[PDB]
Amino acid sequence: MVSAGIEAMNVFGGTAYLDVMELAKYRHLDTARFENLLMKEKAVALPYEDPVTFGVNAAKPIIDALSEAEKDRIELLITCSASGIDFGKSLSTYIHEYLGLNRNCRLFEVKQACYSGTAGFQMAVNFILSQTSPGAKALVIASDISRDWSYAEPSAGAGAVAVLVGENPEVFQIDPGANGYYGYEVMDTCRPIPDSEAGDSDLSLMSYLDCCEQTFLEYQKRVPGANYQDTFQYLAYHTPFGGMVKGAHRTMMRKVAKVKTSGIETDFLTRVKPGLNYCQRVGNIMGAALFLALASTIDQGRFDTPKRIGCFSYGSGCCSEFYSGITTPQGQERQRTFGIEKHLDRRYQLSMEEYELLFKMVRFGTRNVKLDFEMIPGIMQSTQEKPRLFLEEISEFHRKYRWIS
Amino acid sequence: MVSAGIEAMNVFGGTAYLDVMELAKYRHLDTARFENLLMKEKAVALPYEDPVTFGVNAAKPIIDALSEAEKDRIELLITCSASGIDFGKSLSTYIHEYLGLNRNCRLFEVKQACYSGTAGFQMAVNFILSQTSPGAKALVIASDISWSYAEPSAGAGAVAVLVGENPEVFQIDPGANGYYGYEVMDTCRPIPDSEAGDSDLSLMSYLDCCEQTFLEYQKRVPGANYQDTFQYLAYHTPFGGMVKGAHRTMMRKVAKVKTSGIETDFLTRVKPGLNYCQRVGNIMGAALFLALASTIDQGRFDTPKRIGCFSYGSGCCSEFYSGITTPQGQERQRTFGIEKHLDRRYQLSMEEYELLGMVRFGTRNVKLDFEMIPGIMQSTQEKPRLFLEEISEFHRKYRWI
Repeated sequence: MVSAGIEAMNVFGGTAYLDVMELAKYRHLDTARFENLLMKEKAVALPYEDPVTFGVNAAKPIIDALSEAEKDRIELLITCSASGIDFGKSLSTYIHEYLGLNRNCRLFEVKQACYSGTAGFQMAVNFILSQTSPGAKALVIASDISRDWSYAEPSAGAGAVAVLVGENPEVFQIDPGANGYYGYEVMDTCRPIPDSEAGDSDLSLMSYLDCCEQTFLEYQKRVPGANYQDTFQYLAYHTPFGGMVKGAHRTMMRKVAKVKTSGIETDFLTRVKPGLNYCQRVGNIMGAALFLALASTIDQGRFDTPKRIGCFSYGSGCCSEFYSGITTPQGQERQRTFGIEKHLDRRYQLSMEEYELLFKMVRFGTRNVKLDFEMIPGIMQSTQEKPRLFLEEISEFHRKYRWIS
Repeated sequence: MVSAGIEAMNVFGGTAYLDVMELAKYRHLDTARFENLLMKEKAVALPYEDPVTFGVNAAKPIIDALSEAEKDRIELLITCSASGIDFGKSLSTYIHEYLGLNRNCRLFEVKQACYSGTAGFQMAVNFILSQTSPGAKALVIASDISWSYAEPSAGAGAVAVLVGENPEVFQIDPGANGYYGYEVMDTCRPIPDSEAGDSDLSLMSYLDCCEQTFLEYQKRVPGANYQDTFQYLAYHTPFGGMVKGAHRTMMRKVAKVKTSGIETDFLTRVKPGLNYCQRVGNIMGAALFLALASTIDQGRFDTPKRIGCFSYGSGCCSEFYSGITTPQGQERQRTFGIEKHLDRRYQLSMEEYELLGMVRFGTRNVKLDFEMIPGIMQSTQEKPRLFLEEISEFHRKYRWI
């Protein structure tokens, strides 16, 4: 009865960020409202980045750490996004090429707003559990770029998280069948126009919270004895902003309760706040948000002994899922190697003049364009860690990328 | 330890169709070039139809035939398309709602050009083989809607596939799977409501894939032989003529044959599966499933037979896989009356067709006119069908008629 889940995972939260407290000042936000979001930085995608670049840059460090043998066992590549490049051609075609994966691989894209990431990972888990290809691995990459409204801008991020799924899952071993999924059609938020978003913030909030409770109810119906306090040493949630998550943890704890106010903040600090650390520095990364909170929990939390982590996923539209897995001290050590924090520390800080120039070329249907890596001369020269991918040009709709450092 | 595959499957090849013999006639085409297409009819999507409507109408006869307890076991809904209506919101949200599925369900959309359908099927199969939800089923719905030699094959359609632990219709050979992909710009949909592509490059990749996928399958299934392991073959069928040429190209490489061997083999193993595609047109992610449906209905299953399936999607990714169909599976398929459904579709005149209408991607407010072609609202089907009545602030609203 084979084990399944995460062998390795890595975050790319942009090559550039904005200080979102400075942004609030510039935009004149109500102090209390802005501070209640609980956000500090957002990644900002540049004209020569796209979801392929963002995805390759997240997965590259995983792939570089693997042997040849291991790399050739990746046989499922799934890109989860709401930032598609084509109605038909998936991001996974380009990601596969520039990662140098084996041609013996299924490649496709999965879509369901912010739930995409989980949909991907669940399907990759069932591939491993199915033993249709003994020894094989899957790579799931959630990659999204952003494109009531005044208060959204400080959380509107860009990011990607790449997750390698396999038969030796030290980072996050799933509890198999321990899943409460739940969905129904609601028009809370959508992307009906290319390069554009729409939605009803009060509705999204209600549906998120309704799904947070139903998903757990469903999990419990499948996992007798499941106790929202006792079973899980940490909790990770889909994090569109920190304040949303703090609100929902409070709601859940009162619903499965007999606790005090101070018991609720206590539980927040122990089990939840570790997961919000990276989320606060990247923004809402949509499909990849829960993965980012999960990575955050694993890097920032305490793993002296194995811990069970409870995960809640939500996407607009809507679908959701609660599931759980165990993280070992060894998995925590492996994640340390990627240096996610260190990477986030090295991004280039935009000024408000730089950022206002972008917040107002590479539109979704672009047929030909050549890009200039000097459109902000600092950035490229600024940081030069390892090779990163950038969009160099589109000709006849074909996108061509290049390695730089 | 558990069996897996198709328990039931159904096709919705449109409300209306165009006789493509007449179109070629009326458009003065070179008749050798047109004829080698091997197309007879195509489905034509009306303005009040979209991929939701196509998907629900494909799936609704399956759901009707299920018991309520069976229906409540559908815990995965995958919609497969390149005709998406939103960058984030899957087609599955709306199809879930109008089929009345249980809310204890995962739902999402999958994309990889004409391979989307196979990708979604294979993930559904792995759901079953994982036994992460013993007794669960999935529903996989491929639904798409589309050098004036392209016009006669530009169809619209959907095929719904119920996947489960009791698969009489198509039981998969577990792990008998040869997948193969790489980046190539053969065809794409880079603008909403548009296709671009390179005809030659597409033909080449499709043939490259047909060869590579089979080799991988044989790597995994020792003793597998293109001629004897498979009693029928189904292929991604944008149009009949390319499947005939593909089949011929493969046998040419791999087959010991006498002079009419390739013809005989085409008539025997491939032609059945072409029957429905020639009446519907290229339906992209659903083409292969339509060729499989056609094979099961039109083929001979007095004993269990193995069907090999070849899937291609531009861009590209591809897979060759196989499974068994039983006599009982054919009978269950026959209860859906697919050919009869195709036979009852509304035939458009040439001028009715010429009204070229459409709801563009990204429409925010529109109200549809069901009287745009009045004959169609006249003319009964056996079942209530789903149509698009209105978009309000991007929210699509549907109606049964």
